[PDB]
Amino acid sequence: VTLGEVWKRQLNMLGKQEFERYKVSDITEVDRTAARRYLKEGRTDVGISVSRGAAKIRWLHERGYLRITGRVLDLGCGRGGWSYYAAAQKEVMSVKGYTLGIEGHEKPIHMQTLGWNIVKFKDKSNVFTMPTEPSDTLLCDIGESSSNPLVERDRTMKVLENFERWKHVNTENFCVKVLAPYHPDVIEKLERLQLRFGGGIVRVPFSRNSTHEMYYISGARNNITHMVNTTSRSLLRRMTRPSGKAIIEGDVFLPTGTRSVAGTIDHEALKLRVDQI
Ligand SMILES: Nc1ncnc2c1ncn2[C@@H]1O[C@H](C[C@@H](N)CC[C@H](N)C(=O)O)[C@@H](O)[C@H]1O
Repeated sequence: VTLGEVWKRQLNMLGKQEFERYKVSDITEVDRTAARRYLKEGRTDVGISVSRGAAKIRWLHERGYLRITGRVLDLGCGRGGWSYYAAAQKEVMSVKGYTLGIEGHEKPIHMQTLGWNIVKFKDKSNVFTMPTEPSDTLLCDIGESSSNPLVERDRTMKVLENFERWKHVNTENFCVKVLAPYHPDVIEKLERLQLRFGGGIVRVPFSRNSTHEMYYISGARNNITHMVNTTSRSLLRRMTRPSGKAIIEGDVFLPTGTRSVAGTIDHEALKLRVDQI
């Protein structure tokens, strides 16, 4: 019924070569070659990003869709790509990342990119059921794809409901993955959230054409139905005429080091934190 649902049915009918060509058509992509090398080598002395996901948050932040400041919460942090990016940012004071890190889920990776000392990770943590805590900036990149669009609908709904559960009065800045934005139920939820919290929905150009994912963000106001329909039409237009060519951009490289921005650096506690990771 929706253009998004047409997109998804068509996506899963594409051949091997066709799917691969389509997936990258006209998208933006970071070259991960260097980072992947240092990660297999196991270096912790190079300021690399632990995942391709850091490119998405960098785009949102640099474009001005999201201010990243104060106490940052990262729900579903995985390896920690968004957490480490946030920690490196001038106005950020602390970062707390929570993730499952159980079988078949990514655990947080230890890295020493700038502000690694103000990042705390906790795995074995289900963000849908655990106690909440305040944040000035609330990030959530949760939304696992499925061949069943109704499963994706329900997953997206859960993410948006849990966002509202975590959001505090001071949570002025936010960025929440919307896995399957085109379902009428999801549009309705987002419209109702927007009525209370403002914000808007955006498509990140680093997202592959094989996902309809969009991000509910604090830093822009727009028409939800319009933005979603525009993305559906773009994905369908790219499918009819696939370039097979991505725009390559430089990876998220960060400086390394600790940040002092009340207490002096507790290197003894830091070692133990790193030991546990
Ligand atoms: N209920 C949950 N509680 C905690 N973590 C979850 C939950 N559901 C999914 N996850 C994790 O959410 C993560 C979503 C990832 N896309 C995050 C990537 C991350 N932003 C990065 O840049 O590396 C996965 O690692 C899942 O294991």
